[PDB]
Amino acid sequence: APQQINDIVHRTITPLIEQQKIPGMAVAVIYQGKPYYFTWGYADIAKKQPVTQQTLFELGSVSKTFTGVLGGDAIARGEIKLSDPTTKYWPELTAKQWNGITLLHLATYTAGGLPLQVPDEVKSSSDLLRFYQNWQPAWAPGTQRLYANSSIGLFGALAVKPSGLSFEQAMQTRVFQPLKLNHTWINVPPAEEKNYAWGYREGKAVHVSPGALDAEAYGVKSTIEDMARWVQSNLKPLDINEKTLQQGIQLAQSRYWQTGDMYQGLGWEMLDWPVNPDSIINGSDNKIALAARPVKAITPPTPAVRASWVHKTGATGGFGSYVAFIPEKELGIVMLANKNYPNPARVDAAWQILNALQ
Ligand SMILES: *[B]([O])([O])[C]([N]C(=O)[C]C1=[C][C]=[C]S1)C1=[C]C(/[C]=[C]/C([O])=O)=[C][C]=[C]1
Repeated sequence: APQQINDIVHRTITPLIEQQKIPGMAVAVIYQGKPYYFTWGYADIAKKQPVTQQTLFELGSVSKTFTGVLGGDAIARGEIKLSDPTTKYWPELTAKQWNGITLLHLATYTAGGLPLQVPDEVKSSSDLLRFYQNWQPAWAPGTQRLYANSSIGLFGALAVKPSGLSFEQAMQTRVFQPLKLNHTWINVPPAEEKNYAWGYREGKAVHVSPGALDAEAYGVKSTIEDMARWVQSNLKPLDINEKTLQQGIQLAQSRYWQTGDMYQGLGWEMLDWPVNPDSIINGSDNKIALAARPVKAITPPTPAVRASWVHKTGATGGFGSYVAFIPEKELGIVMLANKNYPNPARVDAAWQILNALQ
């Protein structure tokens, strides 16, 4: 790496790892569209396995960006429309609260207060149907944003229905394979387990548990190298040769709703660049990020704005991840850690690094 990149990264991350007690971390900086990698510490404390460029981390909700792009690709293929009623793809959702709830609302957390988590007791396809049938919206559709796995999770399940493929196969075939994300997995194969970091929660080694709509909302595992490649693909979709995929990436960065100075895309969230660091830093904090907030519709949605800080935080019980990029500066960052540490600390470090290089 250029010594400038080396120095800001180390000067920023070293203190972060110390303060937050992070066992292991990988960082990629995308600078003028070239990746630079950094790693520290342990993928597996017990077995003394270091973090490397090949280590798999749980992305947690950064997975929503893949779901949003896969959904965008389905739109581009003419398979679904964001204006379609939810019931078009799940006619068994007959409870009348679903009248007027579209794929758009599901994708963008504006259905009317779908819950943050799908309950644990929901397992089968029939459990899930009952869950959404019984759900009572707090609000009319398209009025309030409440970040929710059960909202975008369902968008992901329904978006792949016309394709005939499982969500995993659609993702593999239409997103991972075309982008050469060859070490990115919904289900980690046995052959790759050697590279799968442990998460650490209270110093216990943990991996994410199976859950309804897990793949769609929080179930991708990836390497810093693949995640650098994901960032490059989203920074410059016009370099992508697969037409519907290029378009899908563009659709996931359109601005559908605004709350405060934040705009909701499909999985990605966006602010105008230059951003006020306090606005993203404090904004990443969980009970701003996870709070009920009125939304203003963007009618019609603004296509991907190049001068944006585009980002997503993600967590599992044992991992904390963050991705942020600025299309107009060909600049981006990925931070993957096997501890779930506070979001503001993530955005703060990312901001310090990208501002220095911008
Ligand atoms: B995201 O990342 O946003 C998501 N994820 C999930 O769900 C996964 C998991 C499992 C276990 C735990 S997590 C979410 C997250 C949250 C939170 C976080 C913290 O706390 O950190 C919530 C919701 C969703």
